[PDB]
Amino acid sequence: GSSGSSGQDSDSTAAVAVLKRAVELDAESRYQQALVCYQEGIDMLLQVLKGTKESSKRCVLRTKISGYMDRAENIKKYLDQEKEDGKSGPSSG
Repeated sequence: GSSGSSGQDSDSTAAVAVLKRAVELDAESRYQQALVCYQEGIDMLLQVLKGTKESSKRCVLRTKISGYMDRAENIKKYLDQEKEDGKSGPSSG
């Protein structure tokens, strides 16, 4: 190929991007964003893996998905609590 961000497009691709972006957000402390992103990819990968006979790819994939699921969770689990933690509104929330 050639060093240049122009091409590269596919199904799982979107996941690669979404996933990538997620990481960033995660590093930006924007878990609320890195979460969905992470989920957006996982969901995408899931379908990818589902359609992956490769005994290897599956490993990697399954390793990526899950690897992106744990984080997402930890986040969500932290987001759900961070939500109510808000302790700021008209009444409850």
